[PDB]
Amino acid sequence: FRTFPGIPKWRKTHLTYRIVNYTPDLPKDAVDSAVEKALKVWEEVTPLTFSRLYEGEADIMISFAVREHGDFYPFDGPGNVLAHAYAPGPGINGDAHFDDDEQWTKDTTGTNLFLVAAHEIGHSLGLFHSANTEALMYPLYHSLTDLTRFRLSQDDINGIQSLYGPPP
Ligand SMILES: [Ca+2]
Ligand SMILES: [Ca+2]
Ligand SMILES: [Ca+2]
Ligand SMILES: [Pt+2]
Ligand SMILES: [Zn+2]
Ligand SMILES: [Zn+2]
Repeated sequence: FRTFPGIPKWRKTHLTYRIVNYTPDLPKDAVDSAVEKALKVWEEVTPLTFSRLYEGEADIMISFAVREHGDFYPFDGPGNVLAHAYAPGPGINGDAHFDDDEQWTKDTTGTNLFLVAAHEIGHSLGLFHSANTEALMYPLYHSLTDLTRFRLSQDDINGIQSLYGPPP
């Protein structure tokens, strides 16, 4: 696994998130579920905990955007870059942006929202890309036969625990 340079990490264990807007691709329920599950994957193996905010500024602001959307890194239309997220810190740091020129799915027929969110949240928490191909943090989007037995790899667990420790 890899962390970001200087090992930027959150310096509190309780983090807030907010879902700023919703893709037309999916029911709102399936967006909330995918995000909740992606946060849970990391919560399970650390002492971090998350709560949703419906107004004000949360640590991890989550949104769907296309092309120019408010930062210096425009999205690129269908395929290729699916989403991007910033390392831990104030303001835009921590935030995760999802390219709505992708077709977001609950399953693996388009681009799976849970899997890409779990990966991007890994960045929001301080993990950079892994060299390990089995790792959630490996760069490459991997459709893969069966999301149902999804497991974070030991590599992902090792990286995130190197930052925040194991559950208490
Ligand atoms: Ca933020
Ligand atoms: Ca794209
Ligand atoms: Ca879309
Ligand atoms: Pt915000
Ligand atoms: Zn962005
Ligand atoms: Zn990545």
